[PDB]
Amino acid sequence: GLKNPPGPWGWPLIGHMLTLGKNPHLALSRMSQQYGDVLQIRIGSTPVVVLSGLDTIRQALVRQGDDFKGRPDLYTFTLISNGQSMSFSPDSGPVWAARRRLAQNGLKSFSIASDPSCYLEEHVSKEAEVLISTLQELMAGPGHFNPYRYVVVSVTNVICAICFGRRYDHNHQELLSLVNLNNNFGEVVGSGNPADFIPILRYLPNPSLNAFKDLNEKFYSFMQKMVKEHYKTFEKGHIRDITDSLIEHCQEQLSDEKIINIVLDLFGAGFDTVTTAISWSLMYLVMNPRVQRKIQEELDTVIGRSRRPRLSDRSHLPYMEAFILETFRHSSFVPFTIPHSTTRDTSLKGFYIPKGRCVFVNQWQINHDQKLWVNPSEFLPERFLTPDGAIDKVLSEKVIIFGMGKRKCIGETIARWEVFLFLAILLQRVEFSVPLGVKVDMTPIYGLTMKHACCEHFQMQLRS
Ligand code: HEM
Ligand SMILES: Cn1ncc(NC(=O)c2nc(-c3c(F)cccc3F)sc2N)c1N1CC[C@@H](N)[C@H](F)CC1
Repeated sequence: GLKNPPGPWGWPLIGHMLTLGKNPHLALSRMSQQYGDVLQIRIGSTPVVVLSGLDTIRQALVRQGDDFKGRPDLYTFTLISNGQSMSFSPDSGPVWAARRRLAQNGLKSFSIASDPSCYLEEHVSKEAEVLISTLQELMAGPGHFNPYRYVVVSVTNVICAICFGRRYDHNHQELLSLVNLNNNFGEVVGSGNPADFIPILRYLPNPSLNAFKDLNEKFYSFMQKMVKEHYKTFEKGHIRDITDSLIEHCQEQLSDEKIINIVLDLFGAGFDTVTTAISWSLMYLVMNPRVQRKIQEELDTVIGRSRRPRLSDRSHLPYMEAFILETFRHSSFVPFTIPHSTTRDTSLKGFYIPKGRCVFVNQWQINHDQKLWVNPSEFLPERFLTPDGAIDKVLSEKVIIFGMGKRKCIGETIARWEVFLFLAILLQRVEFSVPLGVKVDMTPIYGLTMKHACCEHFQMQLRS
């Protein structure tokens, strides 16, 4: 038959906003244990459908994805990339698909293809060596360092080369104001931002929204700066990065602006996400050092100690694909996808969802469903390993964090390689640790990309 999505009772004026609280991915998980995979809330006057459960989500984003491929018109998204973002604008028709395919292409052309030896491979090692040299310096003087300030540059340098052909040192000024001065949570985009549903909070004293409205103007400046320095030195046959790749196309509807700001779409996604991933990894390595050995033990068995890991080795290091798989899962640092929206009156598991309905996708619920994982709160990479030491290719596919369907991540490949290549080169020549007896807050901080309370105590050691 056909029924309306269930849900709990919400306040008439504000809705369930007082129930979501500060960690919606948790609040909405406990709901899904009561109302299931399809449930309905209201934030202010706007109703929202929260999709949970692995198979329920697969049914909507992939099989019926053409019905769920849209984005709601939220206030915060109008501020990103001049309200014309490929990823966040309400545009989802042909105009958008054209921009995605140009994005996937510019990546495959300056990320995967060979360098006249892989593009991504050459860069990651480039900044990995630098990163190591740079961390040694802090062990010399201060003795202790915060791993984030330096990982973010080293990560940013990579995505920044694939896009603008430039690299910046770890103590630059313009870049730390760009990708690090923010040193905040990233929450005004995290699904459930009250300003998107309570119109008044946009005009009231809101510094988080002022630090955010400003950080975007700064980002959109760095784009124009590079687009011009690239058009000042542009050769119609010699393409040097995704930036050049886009310019070349503006010559061949699609405003010149909706094509160029795409390189910003890759750049803002790149540095933010992969950085967090590597940061969390260090936090785990430092917290549970058995995994620090069992991941080194593999690294000294497959390849040696007089060999820098190449990108061809990710296949034959299963314990590391496990650690990656677990760090993605246990943290689930992308707990919600970017909110979706129904493109037409559709149905899911017997429920009616009308056209235009804001929908949340609770990736955090899948990665911590006790129905699937035995002990979801424990960090145990060993849960992905078959009795013969290999990766269980059906459970690794149940770790959801890049999305599904027509809107999934276009840099999943590049994120998985980059996160494995960065980790390999370090730990082979490095023993991260933290002195016993200090506070390390492993608690996550809600946001689009969840972060952690920065830690200034890490100590890198050179191996035997
Ligand atoms: C661990 C790292 C990463 C994670 C967890 C991640 C996750 C995601 C998620 C959950 C979405 C949206 C899902 C949805 O809309 O339903 C997304 C979209 C996107 N991602 Fe990533 N991503 C990562 C790295 C990257 C990288 C390295 C790039 C590019 C260099 C990238 C580029 C994009 C873009 C352009 C979109 C927009 C999707 C669209 O507009 O259709 N991501 N990513
Ligand atoms: C392409 N692109 N250009 C600009 C962005 N935005 C930011 O980096 C960003 N800064 C944020 C922030 C902050 F730094 C400090 C204080 C408060 C804040 F709110 S919140 C957010 N989203 C993006 N993406 C985001 C990452 C990825 N996961 C997406 F899926 C796709 C693209």
